[PDB]
Amino acid sequence: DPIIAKQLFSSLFSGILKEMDKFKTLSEKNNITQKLLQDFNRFLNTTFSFFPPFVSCIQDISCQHAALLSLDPAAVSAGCLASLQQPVGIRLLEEALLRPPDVLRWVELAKLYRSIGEYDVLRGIFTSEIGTKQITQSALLAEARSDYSEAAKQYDEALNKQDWVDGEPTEAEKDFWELASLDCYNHLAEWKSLEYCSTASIDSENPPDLNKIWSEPFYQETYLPYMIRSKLKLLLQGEADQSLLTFIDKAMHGELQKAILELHYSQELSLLYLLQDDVDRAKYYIQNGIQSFMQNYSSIDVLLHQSRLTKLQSVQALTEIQEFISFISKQGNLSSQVPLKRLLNTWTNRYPDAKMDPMNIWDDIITNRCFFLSKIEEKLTPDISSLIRSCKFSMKMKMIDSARKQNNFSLAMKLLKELHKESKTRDDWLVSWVQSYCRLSHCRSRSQGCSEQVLTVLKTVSLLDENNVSSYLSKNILAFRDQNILLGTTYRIIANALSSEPACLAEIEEDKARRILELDSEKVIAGLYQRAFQHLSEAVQAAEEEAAGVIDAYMTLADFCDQQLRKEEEQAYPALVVEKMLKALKLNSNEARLKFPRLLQIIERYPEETLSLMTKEISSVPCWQFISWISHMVALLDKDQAVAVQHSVEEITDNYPQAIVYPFIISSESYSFKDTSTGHKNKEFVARIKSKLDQGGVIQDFINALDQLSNPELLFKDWSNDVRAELAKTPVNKKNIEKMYERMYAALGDPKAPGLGAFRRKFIQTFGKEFDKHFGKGGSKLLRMKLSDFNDITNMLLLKMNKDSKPPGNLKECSPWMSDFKVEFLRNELEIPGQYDGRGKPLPEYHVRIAGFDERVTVMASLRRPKRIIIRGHDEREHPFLVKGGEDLRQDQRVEQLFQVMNGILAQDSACSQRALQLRTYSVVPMTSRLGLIEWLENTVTLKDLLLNTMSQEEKAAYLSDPRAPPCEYKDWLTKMSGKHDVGAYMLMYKGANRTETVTSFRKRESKVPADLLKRAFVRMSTSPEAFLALRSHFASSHALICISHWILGIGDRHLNNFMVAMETGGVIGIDFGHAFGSATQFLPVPELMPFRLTRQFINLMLPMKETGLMYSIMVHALRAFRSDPGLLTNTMDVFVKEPSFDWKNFEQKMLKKGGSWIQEINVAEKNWYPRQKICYAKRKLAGANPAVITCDELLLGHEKAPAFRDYVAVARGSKDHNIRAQEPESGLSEETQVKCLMDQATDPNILGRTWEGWEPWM
Repeated sequence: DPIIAKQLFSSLFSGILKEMDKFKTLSEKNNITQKLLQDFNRFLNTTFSFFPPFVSCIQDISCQHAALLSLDPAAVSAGCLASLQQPVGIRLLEEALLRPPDVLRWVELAKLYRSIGEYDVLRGIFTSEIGTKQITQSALLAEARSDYSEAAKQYDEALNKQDWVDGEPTEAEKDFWELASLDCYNHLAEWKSLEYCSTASIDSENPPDLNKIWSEPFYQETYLPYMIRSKLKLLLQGEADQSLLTFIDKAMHGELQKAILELHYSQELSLLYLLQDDVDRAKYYIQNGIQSFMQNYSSIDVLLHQSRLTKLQSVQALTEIQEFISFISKQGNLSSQVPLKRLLNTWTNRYPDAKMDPMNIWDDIITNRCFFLSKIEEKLTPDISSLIRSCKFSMKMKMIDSARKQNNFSLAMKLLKELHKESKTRDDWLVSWVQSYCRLSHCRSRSQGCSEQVLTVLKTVSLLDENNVSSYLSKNILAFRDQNILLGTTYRIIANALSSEPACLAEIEEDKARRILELDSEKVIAGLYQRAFQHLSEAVQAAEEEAAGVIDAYMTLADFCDQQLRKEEEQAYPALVVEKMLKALKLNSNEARLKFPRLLQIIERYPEETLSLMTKEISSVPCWQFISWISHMVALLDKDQAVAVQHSVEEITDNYPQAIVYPFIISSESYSFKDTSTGHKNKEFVARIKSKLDQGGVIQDFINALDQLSNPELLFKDWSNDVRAELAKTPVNKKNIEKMYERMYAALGDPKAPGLGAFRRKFIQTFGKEFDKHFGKGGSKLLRMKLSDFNDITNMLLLKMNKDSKPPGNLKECSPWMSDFKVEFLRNELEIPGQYDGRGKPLPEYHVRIAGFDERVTVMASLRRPKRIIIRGHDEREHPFLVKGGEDLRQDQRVEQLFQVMNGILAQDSACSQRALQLRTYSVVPMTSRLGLIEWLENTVTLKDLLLNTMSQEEKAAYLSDPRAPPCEYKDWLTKMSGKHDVGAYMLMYKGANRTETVTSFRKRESKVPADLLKRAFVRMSTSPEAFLALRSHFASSHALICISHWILGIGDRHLNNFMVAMETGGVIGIDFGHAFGSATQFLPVPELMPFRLTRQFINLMLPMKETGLMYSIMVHALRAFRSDPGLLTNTMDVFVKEPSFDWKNFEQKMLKKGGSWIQEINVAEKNWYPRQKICYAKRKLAGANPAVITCDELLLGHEKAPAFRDYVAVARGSKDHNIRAQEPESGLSEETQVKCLMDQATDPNILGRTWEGWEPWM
């Protein structure tokens, strides 16, 4: 076995070199390591058969020793690029670039990263702080998008330049320009500019190639593959030009020129000898190629994917060569065309996969097949001259349809202009031609600015409305649906283009303005919207004669009319949206399942008609597609338009009586119906479902038993604050105190009031048996007290009720209903919650039932002190859940539902699905008010505990027990800067230290922690350099995703225990959304001014690069996908304004008096003032806003009339000398500039030097 030989040799070598360091003192071992370094250089420079577990064998033992690290940047790259072992060479060069710029290694590392895609990391490489020119970054930007015709232009316009008055463009960068221009000419089909550029650098005046490539082994590893590839791919058609066969013949006389060919090529050789009309040598060469594929593919390592994919992507060309050899040899399949038709019918169904195979593979297979067909047309001499062209046309058009999807517009355009001379012969060819043209133009003009984006979609007008209907569009129906849905999008593009910069773009033309006018500054928009509406309506008037082919024709017209209505907000369109969306929701479609609050808002905003239209369409829909919006519908089951919701709530309550149970109790806690004729039907309907649910009370005892184990002090503080915020301000509210005292009367009253309604605790039977000598005075005077002045009498008893308590109950006998749960009868086993996640038929038989609880309940040491229970399933498996005492967990549910909408909109965007970006969520149920459950996560650990267990024993001891530690140094700095030990020092410190004091102390506090903690934690558990590059990249991508997604809905308090890392995949999980919109910079005493957490460890993980290559392009991609359609998240955000939670009402009174924002009307509560303001703030920062403008706006709304307020606005705005966020406009920003100033605000020592001490900004 080769692989265990590689692992045994690489273990034994390292073992001997690590054991020799006892004796053999320091003057001899230096010479030993120098000789070993020269031997390894000799191996890498003289090898010619790049065997993978030998090439990647010496680079694993060299990159671990400090003496062999300076090995050979020019041979390492050329070996790893050819043996496909690139994650070992990347780690070798990145360990060399640690420990004048090192432009050689900085160019070879870029050449290793460029070969496997990975254009994200190539932004933190090519800067001007390593002496590289600025023609490299501008040319890599045109290759990060598939635009290999401007980069191949401005590489040629940078090679032959002699001015260079900044320095000198060194020879390593010129080798990089030559290699990258070679690949950019390779990615197209220019087979003259790859031939001349490859045979015009070794000799002059028509080079012979005959021995010039075989000397000086740098001109052989680079200039030979492109020479033979360009010459062969030009040989496979056209004229003779006999100059490669003679080179092969005079090369094969040697030995090292004979075992370098036919070991690395074999396939170009087989094609070259098939070109010479002999099949016998090609048989030997293709058998050699098959054996070479097998011996190479069985040798590259196990956990090294995409090398296996790029090696497996050649088997179709190999076996098509073998099938042509086997077809042409026999005689029974060369007389009759019956085995020919089976070949032409099996060729047109064996394409490679579109969107997943690069265009060199498609070019290989298509040119091979046309060469084979041209040979078979002569060898099969006994209408047959048409059935091959009808195969070649439909083989090239699929290649075009895959070149369009990968943004190869410059490659697809020449294929269109070559497939045009013989397209007008028949009739069903032209429609596919013009539709490929029109889809190419619509895909191409998504990036141009204006006035040329108008011009290309104006050019694809005159051919879409050609004759084209000579019994074809009337007869066929797909060719009639597709031209209508294309001609709708053309006019939509024009009329949306002339509506941002209206006047000038209709003026910068000479005849195209008249051509647009034949289809004043408002007729040319309204008459084009009408022409869009006609061609989008025909696409469903003529497509109801037949899924996934009518869902697009529905949802196109639905989204166009919905955006037109949202533009009218600032005919029968609100009627036309609802039925065309519900007909596509009836068929299975996830893109219409998330557009439900748009319907439930258009019904509320347009109720004069279309409210009867929702009834007949919601009547016949399978009622498992609303289990996402059950909490969205049970809040509409209090107010008007409850019809067309009532039927679906009744159906779900009938046939799924476990999904809608728990969202019904929270809405039944507070309804307060009206007094009309409909207001009585609403009460009888809610009373019918209240009688129908709970099936005899198996749910209510579960909810009560999970209520009766929490600490009573939390509900005690709830009662105390609810009476203090209702009596001690003004006694005008009638019956409210005597109504809110009933819960205090029921629970924690006389010790039998819980004993008669529920089960007696083992802890309340000690608590209420002691708190009755203090409850006698309550039963005397506090029943009708109405004094409203004294609260110290409550203060002394709440301070005395925290001494003789024990919040551990120490077993599950503290709530003796689950310890004696003991199911024995079919009493509707109650199906452990948090299931029915969204879509599909739920299949409720596979769902886990509750069959008991454990005796070990534990307590988490947070503020509100939640508990954790271990509930056992019926199949004997534990489930950990987290019960919370008395907080309304509906904001957590709403933001996790928002995360579900977020990673539903991520998977539709094409650029993010290739990176596989998904937010990882978890389940939360608000059972009743002041009671919920949270799914505890297994196999994870907190980020702070990972960083606190990665250190050494001398590190944590001198980090926690040191007077100069960054914990104590920040406290001493705050004492010195202000004068006081408590809070208020944060107020006076803004009026204390200036800018150039905070930074100079922050670097001293920051450079006292170790700098390699995430790298140590990721190298302790990776076991391979091919896996380190996977784990660290996955960690960085997941953290970039949650950093950009915790800002749109503005989440604060991102401290060091809100991040969970999975110890089996290396990915970050964000939790604990207590502050969800801007409420850490608005209601906290000392504010927070950063948008997310990007501290020193997250940027020190990515050395020798920094956080501008990988943690930048992920944020650009995710935020561009969010700002693709901005309507979805703001439409989901209206459940806050429909049924507002208590957390948006306990501070609404605080903003009512001690706050700001008097520009808007404050007389209306929770319909226009609070949640409409949070929605308009998120809509502003989703339409493009400065991240320092939103912070000072939220700081003006909540922190005005402060002592240090202008200091707050001065800190969080910029400085115009260090910060890019001060040199930008306040609004109307762009995407990359917005994320640039966004990442500028996060890492700022003028911000991070002055924050709250528990956020820990130094680590």
